[PDB]
Amino acid sequence: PDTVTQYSELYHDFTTTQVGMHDIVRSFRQTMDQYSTEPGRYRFMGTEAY
Amino acid sequence: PDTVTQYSELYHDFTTTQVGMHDIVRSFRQTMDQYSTEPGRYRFMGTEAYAESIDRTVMYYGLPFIQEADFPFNNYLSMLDTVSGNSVYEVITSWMENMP
Repeated sequence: PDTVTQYSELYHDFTTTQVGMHDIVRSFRQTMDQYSTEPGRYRFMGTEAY
Repeated sequence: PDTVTQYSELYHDFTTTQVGMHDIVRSFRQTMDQYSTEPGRYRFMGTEAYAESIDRTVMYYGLPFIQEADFPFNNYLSMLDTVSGNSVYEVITSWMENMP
């Protein structure tokens, strides 16, 4: 374990895509829904997960 | 590892509370919402999740904009084998402070 320093040497089960992460993104969508009630002024939300 | 046979000898990070489990419970709530549109005939949904921390039990209440169980069932007074003034205060206040 003293030589494990590259990011590709671990399985990242505890640092990416945890329980409750999708609910934070859904609360962002509800924040932007208050500015989307006007027709023609819908607010777009896209996520980048590579 | 040939002697690891009791369930309490492992941390169960890959077999309990995975990503997507709360969405299955939310789809059950949407199935019962088609039978709840009549007034006075609302359909109740409760979940039983025991041997659990208090911050994971209150996730079954849901979000202010997503519907889930009406309450998760609370068994923390059933787990008291000896009773006291401090231990009853600890059960009552932890539920009232942690639930939304």
